[PDB]
Amino acid sequence: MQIVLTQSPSSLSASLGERVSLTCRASQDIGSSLNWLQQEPDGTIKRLIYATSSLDSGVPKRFSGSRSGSDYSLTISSLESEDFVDYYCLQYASSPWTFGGGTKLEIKRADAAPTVSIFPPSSEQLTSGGASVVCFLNNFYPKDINVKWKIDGSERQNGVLNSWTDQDSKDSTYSMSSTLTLTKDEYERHNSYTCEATHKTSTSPIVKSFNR
Amino acid sequence: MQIVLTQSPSSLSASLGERVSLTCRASQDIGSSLNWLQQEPDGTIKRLIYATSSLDSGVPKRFSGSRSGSDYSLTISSLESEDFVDYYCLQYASSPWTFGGGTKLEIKRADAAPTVSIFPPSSEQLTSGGASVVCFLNNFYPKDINVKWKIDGSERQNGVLNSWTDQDSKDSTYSMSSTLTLTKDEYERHNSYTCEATHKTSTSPIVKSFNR
Repeated sequence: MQIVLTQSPSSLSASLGERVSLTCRASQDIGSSLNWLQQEPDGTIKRLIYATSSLDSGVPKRFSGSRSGSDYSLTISSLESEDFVDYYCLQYASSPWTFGGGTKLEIKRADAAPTVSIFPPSSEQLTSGGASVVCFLNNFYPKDINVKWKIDGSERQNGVLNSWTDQDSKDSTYSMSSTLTLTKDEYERHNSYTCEATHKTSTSPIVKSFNR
Repeated sequence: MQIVLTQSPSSLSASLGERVSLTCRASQDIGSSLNWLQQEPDGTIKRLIYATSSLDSGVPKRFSGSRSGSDYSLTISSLESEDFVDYYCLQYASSPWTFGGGTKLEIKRADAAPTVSIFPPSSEQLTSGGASVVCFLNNFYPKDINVKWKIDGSERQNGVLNSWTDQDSKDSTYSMSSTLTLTKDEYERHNSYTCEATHKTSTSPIVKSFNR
């Protein structure tokens, strides 16, 4: 049986100067044999902490590692802007070596509803095969959101491409585009087009629509 | 001894059933103490190979690890669709443990020029926080692309967010949005807005504009 490391939380929202802890629970005893890794935006992975508690050379003092039973914690005493990256626990007590799911440090922000814009497809696009209806969802928080597409009241699930931004460095919000990619034929078959957005900040969905 | 692992190549394009090799050169002797990791797009990390040559339990036979002096190689004999992810070498011969820069496998395809679409901001958007001009660059390959913004012929450098999609599973292309955030005042000061793209597949830059 592979040792499973349950990493808490998956996403952690905090502010500059906050004290935060990442927890990593081992499914079987690994003793002191846990390392803490950091993955930078350039994709590079470093080891911060080894053997549960020990700081690697050059690692800032604000990083510290502890163990409470089968729960291993990385603690950052006072968060800095460089620290809002991905973190992984790694156990090397047993083969195979296994990693936690990871923890993304994210900047905590007041909840924001998305500004929703719906654009019908271009005349240039339309005369060639394709018809893409684009739905913009701008500057919402938190990241968790849902977009439905409706054609003449009826939900359409397929032919939909969703693209998210990372957290905005300026205002700490998320944006996303949903594209309902379609044929010229299909588009002119139906009349009414609606993307509806479901977010924490509204008990009922935000709807944007158009016809011909 | 603090050991540098030089990983080749940084990016690797190949097709289904192709044989590929990753190299990882150690700056100092690490003996057989090198592991090969796989990172899934969701950020999950597995160990495929340990102690240079050994396959971890359940790892497919098409993965193989070898060493030629201080050069350590991961070979995938016949690529499958699940295999087009990130790979890292990891040495544990010396403290601190160090990783290679990484290697992203992508699916090779014919070079594609982006289709450029420009969306002016909504009235709702324009009054409320950011007034966003959005420039879509669709179904281009390779992923590397550069997008400038011009306002009435003058280049705008700040208030621009550039966001990539992962490689499309259907057609192996990349898409990309460039968002020029602007003040309500700034926007209605000027009339002409232009995103201009530099890509391999165009000898000259790709231009989209609109006026008021």
